[PDB]
Amino acid sequence: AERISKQSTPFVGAQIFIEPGQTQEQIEQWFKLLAESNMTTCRIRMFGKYMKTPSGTYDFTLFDRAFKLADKYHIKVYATLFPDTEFTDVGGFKFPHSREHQKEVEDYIKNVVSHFSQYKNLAAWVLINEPGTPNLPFNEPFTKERFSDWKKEHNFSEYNEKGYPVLNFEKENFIIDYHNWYLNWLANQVRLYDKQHDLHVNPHNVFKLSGLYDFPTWRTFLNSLGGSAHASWHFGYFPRKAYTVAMSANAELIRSGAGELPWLMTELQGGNNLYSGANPLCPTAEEIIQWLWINFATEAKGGIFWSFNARSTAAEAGEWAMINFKNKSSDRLIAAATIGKFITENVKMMSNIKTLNSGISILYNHESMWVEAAQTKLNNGRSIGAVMCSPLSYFEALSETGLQANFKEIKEFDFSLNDYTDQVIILSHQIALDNKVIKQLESFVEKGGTLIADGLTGYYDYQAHSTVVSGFALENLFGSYPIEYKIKENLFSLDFEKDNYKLPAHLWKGTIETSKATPIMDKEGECIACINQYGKGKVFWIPSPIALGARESKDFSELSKLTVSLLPNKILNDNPHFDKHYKDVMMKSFKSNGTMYSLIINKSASVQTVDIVGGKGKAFILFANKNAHSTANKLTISPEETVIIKWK
Amino acid sequence: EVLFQGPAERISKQSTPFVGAQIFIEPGQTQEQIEQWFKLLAESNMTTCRIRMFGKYMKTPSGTYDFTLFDRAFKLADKYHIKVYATLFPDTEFTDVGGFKFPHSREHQKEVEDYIKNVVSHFSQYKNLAAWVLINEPGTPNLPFNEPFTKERFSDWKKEHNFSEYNEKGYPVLNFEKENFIIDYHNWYLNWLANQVRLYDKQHDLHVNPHNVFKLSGLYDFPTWRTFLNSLGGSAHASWHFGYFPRKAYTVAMSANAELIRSGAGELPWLMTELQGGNNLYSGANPLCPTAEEIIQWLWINFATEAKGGIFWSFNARSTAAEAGEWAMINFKNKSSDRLIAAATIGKFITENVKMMSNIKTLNSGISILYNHESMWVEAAQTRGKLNNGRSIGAVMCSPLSYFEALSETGLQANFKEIKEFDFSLNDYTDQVIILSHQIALDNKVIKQLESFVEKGGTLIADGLTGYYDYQAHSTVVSGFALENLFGSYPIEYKIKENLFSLDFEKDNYKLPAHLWKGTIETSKATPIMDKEGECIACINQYGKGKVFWIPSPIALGARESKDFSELSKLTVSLLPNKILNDNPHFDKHYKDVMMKSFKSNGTMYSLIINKSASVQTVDIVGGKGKAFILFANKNAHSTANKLTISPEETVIIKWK
Amino acid sequence: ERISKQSTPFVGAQIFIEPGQTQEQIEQWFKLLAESNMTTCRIRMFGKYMKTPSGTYDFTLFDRAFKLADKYHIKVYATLFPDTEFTDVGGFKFPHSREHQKEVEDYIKNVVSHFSQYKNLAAWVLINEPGTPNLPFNEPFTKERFSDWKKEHNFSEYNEKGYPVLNFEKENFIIDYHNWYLNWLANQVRLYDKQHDLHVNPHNVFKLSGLYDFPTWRTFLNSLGGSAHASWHFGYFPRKAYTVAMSANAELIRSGAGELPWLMTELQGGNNLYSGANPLCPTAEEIIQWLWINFATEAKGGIFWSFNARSTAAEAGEWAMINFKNKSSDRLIAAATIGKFITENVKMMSNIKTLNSGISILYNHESMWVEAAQTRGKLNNGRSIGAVMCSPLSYFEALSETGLQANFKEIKEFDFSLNDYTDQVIILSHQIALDNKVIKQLESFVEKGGTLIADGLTGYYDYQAHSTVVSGFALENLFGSYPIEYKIKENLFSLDFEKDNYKLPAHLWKGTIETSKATPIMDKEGECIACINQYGKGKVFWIPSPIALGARESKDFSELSKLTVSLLPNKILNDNPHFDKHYKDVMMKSFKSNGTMYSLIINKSASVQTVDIVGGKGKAFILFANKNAHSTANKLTISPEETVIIKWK
Ligand SMILES: *[C@H]1O[C@H](CO)[C@@H](O)[C@H](O)[C@@H]1F
Ligand SMILES: *[C@H]1O[C@H](CO)[C@@H](O)[C@H](O)[C@@H]1F
Ligand SMILES: *[C@H]1O[C@H](CO)[C@@H](O)[C@H](O)[C@@H]1F
Ligand SMILES: [Cl-]
Ligand SMILES: [Cl-]
Ligand SMILES: [Cl-]
Repeated sequence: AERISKQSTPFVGAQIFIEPGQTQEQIEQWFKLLAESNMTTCRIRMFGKYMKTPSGTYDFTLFDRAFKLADKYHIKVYATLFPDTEFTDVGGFKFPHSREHQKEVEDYIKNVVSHFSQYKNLAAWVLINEPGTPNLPFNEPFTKERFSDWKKEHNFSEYNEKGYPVLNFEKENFIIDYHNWYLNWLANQVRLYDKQHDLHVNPHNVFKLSGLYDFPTWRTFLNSLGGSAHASWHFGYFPRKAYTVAMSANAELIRSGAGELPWLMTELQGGNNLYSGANPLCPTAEEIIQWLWINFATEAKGGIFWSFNARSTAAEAGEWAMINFKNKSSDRLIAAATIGKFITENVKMMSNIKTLNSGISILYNHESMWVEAAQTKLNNGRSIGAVMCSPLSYFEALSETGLQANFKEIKEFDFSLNDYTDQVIILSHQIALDNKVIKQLESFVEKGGTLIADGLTGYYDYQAHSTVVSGFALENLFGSYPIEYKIKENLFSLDFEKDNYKLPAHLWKGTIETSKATPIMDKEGECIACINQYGKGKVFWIPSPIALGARESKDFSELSKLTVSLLPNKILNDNPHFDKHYKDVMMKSFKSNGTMYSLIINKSASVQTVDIVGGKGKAFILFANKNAHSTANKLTISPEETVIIKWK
Repeated sequence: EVLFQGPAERISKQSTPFVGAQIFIEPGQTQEQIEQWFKLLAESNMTTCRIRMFGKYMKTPSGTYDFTLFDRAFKLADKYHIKVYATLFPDTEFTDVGGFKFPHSREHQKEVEDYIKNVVSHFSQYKNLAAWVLINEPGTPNLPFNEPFTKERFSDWKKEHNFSEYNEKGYPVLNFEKENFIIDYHNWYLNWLANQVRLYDKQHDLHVNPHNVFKLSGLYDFPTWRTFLNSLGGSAHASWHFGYFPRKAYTVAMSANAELIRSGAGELPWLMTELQGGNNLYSGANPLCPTAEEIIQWLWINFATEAKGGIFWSFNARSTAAEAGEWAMINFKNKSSDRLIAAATIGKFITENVKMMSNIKTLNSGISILYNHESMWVEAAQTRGKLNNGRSIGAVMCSPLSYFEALSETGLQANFKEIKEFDFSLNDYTDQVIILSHQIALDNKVIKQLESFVEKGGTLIADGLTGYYDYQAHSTVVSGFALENLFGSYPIEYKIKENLFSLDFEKDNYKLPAHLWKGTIETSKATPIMDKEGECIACINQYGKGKVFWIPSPIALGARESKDFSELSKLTVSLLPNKILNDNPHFDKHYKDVMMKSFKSNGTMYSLIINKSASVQTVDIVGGKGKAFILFANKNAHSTANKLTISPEETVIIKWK
Repeated sequence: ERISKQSTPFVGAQIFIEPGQTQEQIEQWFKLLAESNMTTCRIRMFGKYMKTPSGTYDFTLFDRAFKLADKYHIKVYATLFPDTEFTDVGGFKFPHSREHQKEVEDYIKNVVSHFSQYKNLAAWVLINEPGTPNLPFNEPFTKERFSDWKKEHNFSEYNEKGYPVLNFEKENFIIDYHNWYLNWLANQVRLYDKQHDLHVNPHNVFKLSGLYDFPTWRTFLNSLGGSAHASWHFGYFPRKAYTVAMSANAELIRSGAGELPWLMTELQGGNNLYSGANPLCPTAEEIIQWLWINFATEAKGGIFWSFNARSTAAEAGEWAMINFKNKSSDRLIAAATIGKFITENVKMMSNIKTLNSGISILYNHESMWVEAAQTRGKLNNGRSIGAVMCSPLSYFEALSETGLQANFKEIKEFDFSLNDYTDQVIILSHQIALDNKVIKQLESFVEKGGTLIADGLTGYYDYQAHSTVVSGFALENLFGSYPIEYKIKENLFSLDFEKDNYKLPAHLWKGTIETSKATPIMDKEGECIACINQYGKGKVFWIPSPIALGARESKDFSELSKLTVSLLPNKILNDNPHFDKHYKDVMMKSFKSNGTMYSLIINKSASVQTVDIVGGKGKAFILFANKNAHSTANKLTISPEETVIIKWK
């Protein structure tokens, strides 16, 4: 069996939804049209409920029929392990209920994997669909016992080294280790019966659930990392006109989690919300093309849509499907097919995509989210999600300048190199940093790194103890000390001395006293920011939330201008970007075998002319779904259009 | 039925209608206050009261019953020739405003048995007793599945009912065990109360007042209730039950609430047991003090819809805690508010026109707006309990209510019926119309009935997600569309849009407001209708002698969300059989915030007209026969030919000569 | 020294002591506190930070703080605060169990025996922020105490006349349980220390006043405290009226205190980051406003929470008057100007007495209890919890914008036993519950010359939620009239009087009446909406529409001000300094010290205002002004956010 690699040819595919009641004729209609739509791959939920007989023995007939029809039309299968559960459980249970239930799951895996491993068209086991839940069942006897056990193996003091009170976040650290444990245990159960096939898993709702996910530990037992990125469930932090930015960030976040492993998007929205979804929609054809290009330009090795055909009963009946109710192509499948086709006509290019790293990394950490949950309310600086919305705003501001940026958990960043010249780290409202990471940040800047920090970055440590109160742990690196935070309106202006910038800011104004660092003053004569030279590199610190400020004002233009002014000149010379900020336009570049490309998407209401500067060579338009044209390096791109430029 | 009836009134479809009010009896009241109430009730041309027979105010420490407090009230009613609707109301907490809806326990069921034995044995002996109300406001949004009696009755119910997790074809299903149990449990307890009363009194009418009917209709099997009731009641409180409407459309609300009870009643007569008589202070969801104009509107709408009475809550007020000095028609000196003076003008009109008011029959246009329990049950499962709109609880009722409103503003009667209350057994349905507006659940059995109805000449109008699911929440739209035969077409996609969008038709530049979802179809036998974008959005199928119009976008919820039913009125009129518009009086065109409904009495035709607009309106009435003569008008309306000039808030009855 | 109504007032602040802090940091705090003209601190005596594994007490951490306070001549309010979870910010309000009650006995014995020995100890705070909306009826100690309470109290389900009743067992138990536990704490302290003042700080008083029997508390306290935090307690007001809020909060505690002196134990000293319901950072201008409003209302001190901040979790680096380098914020520099003014005017500031206009705005527990039962717990407005307090607070605001003092009292804190009430005024604004006993006291008050103003649903119910309006109006005698109807209307409507003199905003309900002895007042629509009754030497004005809630909802108190002034005895307007007319967002309140009269004026508007002060005697001289106010004759020109003290010569 073919193992996936960073050189595999990317695929477009879709969920094939198998339940009892379906006829051989309907199932074949689906696989035939899937193959005709230039799709290579399906995913199939291996429902234990539809394989278990009254007596307890397994009947594989319903799924044999589907696997055999996939094989006939040369379609390879991602098979999701999905034990018996309530019919009304849409997404599946995330952990065993009990020791008795764990044994039902052991028996389920033995039966399913032993049988279905024999099909030559099996491409992967999905160990579990959508691992992680906001609310873990601490009520249930299995989780209660595993948390009790976990606490006895971990010693915690109620005070720190200096004698101050601390929080230890026993619950949050247990939850990380419990996810690590059960996914590793599922991988091991599969490996008892099949060592030949790729192990995959699709983390979801990542801008809220990232605090459950230790992606570096997962790399030890996975072959590839998946994701669900549903416009209707996961992008609540954005308007629809910025789902481009949402999909870009979601992709960057999984890519970072994947590390040395290849990644793909296991779940994209293929169809209409009727009664389902939190932010319901029907993706436009234009949106299908945007989502596929953003994923592939971000190194994705596939895009699987949920779903090809629809469920028939209760939750989500006749929703999410790419085919209409006569089993023919919606404009969404016609659009997905144009991308399948582009791939088979440009195999060498699409098989070898590497993101063009600007060298900008936007870092988030679990501990900032844990501390925020303890200090806060659901809306905003004083609510759950500011610690993610803040980095997402820098991310958006850089997208509207046409620059790539990574989006990583801080443990996924490599702090071991000897040189970080022309590398940039943005810590936007990462309210919790400990001594160990401050040393890594000290090392990074010393060796040439640029560090940009805003909002309440470093206010607390990993124990929710504030060094701002006891003795500021970042005084050395920042070359300055915080004085006050004063709360203001939801939205206020930081007006810099000599009219250099008027910056939107959210909720709190910070004042500092500089020691080694160069002060920056506002028109009111207060010190609001500084630049510290620290070894070969530099630090820009502005302890007002200017990122949440741009988000709340719905204008990222001033955050874009400031951030560009702080970037090493090498980033702007070597990477294609926009001559200035463009509201609701995105660009992201990539390489394949030494050739550079640029993805451009216009999400504005009007035709835009973007001046692309930096990079090398003449823009040739390789892909454009609404007849964009270029004069020199000025691209004229229509609303909702996706453009790939090949630089010659 | 006549030896068993003896001297007691059997109410009938020929009974003389009454106006009446709740007389609120609690300890502390004096003989002088109680008499003041009954005296003024009689002087206000009211013939009837209702009295909550509080077990709490009759039970003694020892357990024996003391009837003194209620004897005093019944005797004073009899003195002023006032007949009593007596509500069975066992002992409960003082703070329990509406009363418990089911027994708590087997022990509690026996307290209720003993309560009924004592109260009915005693009070059946008064000659002025007109009716037993078996229970006040049967049904609750939230049933007590916690309590041991309900838990045991649901357990028992499930053991007597076998359900498969799959249908005939092999597909997964929901069975709605909870919802079907709740129907059968209401049927059971009301029937059991009726049987307890019948052990001791076979002479008097059994009555019950279902409430909040636009939300609670999925608890109510009215056809089964007919087996043990003599009349069907209702509560229709402007402050509790009309949340789906603004105040200026409480006319439409009261009209639909009346049509809904009338349909439930079938061969039984009905009356409105509970109307709002007075002011909300701290109580009510949408608080108000009814205007005099509103009291007259509500009474005429009910009588014109075959009601045999209107009982106001309340004549006098409660004195302590919940609703103290609220709801009363008398002021705090025990004299007439403008609300009682208004109610009295209607009592008087009745006693001066007895033959006419005793024989009212609604003039059926032949238009029937049908709802079903199962559409409400499936909606509750799909929306998972959101509360605002297509994607929330109540779209399945608001959609039919929009058609109903649009027909009211055209001056046409329409029935409002649960699908099981419609008669599908006739051989001819020429010039009959069925509207299925967003009835999202239809099974095979009912599709056959609809096929039969259209075949034999019926017109079927369907919009929104009608027929998307079956009674098991399985969607035939996905597996094989069960309505393909009747509609002569198949659905293609639903695409969600804004809260409010426009359906722009290919021809005549013509525009429908629509809510939430755009539906597209492929026609086989039916004639397609296309939009400007070249997609098929509606069709007309000729099926036997009758026709089907299908438009799977919600155009009814579309009119409701846009607060304009003018285009829904014009479209619906254009689909109607010509016979309906020739034989029934209606408006020459749509009139915003005006309502008309016609009725007959012994071969003479009448029309009720109410202006809820801000300005004097001149309505041209066409259809029917003869000269409009103004029989009733509370603000000096005049008519030149068939053009009525009617003032804001005015109620007019026209007699056709 | 024991506190008295002649004690010199102090400015002070919480000193927050927890493990981890160094001797050098603690000293920096006390040194700067002394340099900021502050004489006093409060210290939470955390049981958690004194208990050893073995169970014995180690006093080291607090010895260090007490000794450093003594070095800088700073006296200590010591809050009893037994062992509790680190995450419990405000502390438990009652013992969890009989076993827990014994841990608290042992805690008090150890802490009081030890710390009573320091010469700089000024007071024991028996418990921080007594009172909780929701009591732990779950927990075995409270369950047993409520069971016991019910067995000692017999209630009938009916009244004397035979009518059903509510008895409010829960609400009356809660009063008696607060009385009991605070008295029990006072007695435990007195086993070991009879030499030091006992203090307690009630909080969120506009919501929690129904938990507080202040007259009973006087029996065992030496002084009454209060928390009045802008970020937690002033939800019924916008920020531009926190002046009015602090004024009413002060009047409410002063009234509770009676013959006892009072002080504000907890004021907001600093910034909300993640904490607070209505978050802010007090301006320097706001610090000065709050201190002057409290002292002008007889406060003997203002203690800010906090001098220095907590370091971990809840409120870490929040609330502090010092910045993160341990130097003065503009808030501490402002507080210091007031400490300094005191030490330079000791005779004046030591003897402040409020100048009683004679206007008393009365609220009662029972109106709040009945409202909670009738609204069934809606939270927005006449049909929601808080109307019974918002209504009196609106009269209070309207009188503030006229420059008149008013008392704000629970009805049991008003003295009904005098023989003369000439030129005294009582306002009952939407006090929906009055019993026969209090109606007799009101009858007596008016007979003997009192003016009674009543609006909204005053007297609609009795203390058992029985409505005499329905059964036989208990206020017919005093009002000389009977209610006819209440009709619900819009949120906001206009009562337009027959005479073209008053158009009054009104909320929710229109009341109509029939007059017998009283003189009717008609509206343009011909309905009787109000009356004046002459009753003995005094008068009653009744208008049963809510005109106070009406002003609040319309954000205009100008018409309520003009009407109320027109009803006042001439003597109040001649003897008390007030404004020539209503001024939106300006407040004045006068006070005396040893026969000299003063006036506090605060401008909360966006612009310079010129207020004509009339009434009183003599020449306005500016004694205090933080933004160069001037007066020409009796016309004060006062800048936005400015606080002015006038000395009348
Ligand atoms: C991902 O999301 C889709 C859309 O709700 C689900 O149907 C699948 O179960 C999976 F959970
Ligand atoms: C109908 O509604 C009235 C008015 O609220 C209630 O008071 C009665 O109990 C009856 F339920
Ligand atoms: C008064 O207020 C402060 C601020 O929230 C609290 O920290 C203290 O515990 C006291 F409750
Ligand atoms: Cl799956
Ligand atoms: Cl009743
Ligand atoms: Cl304290």
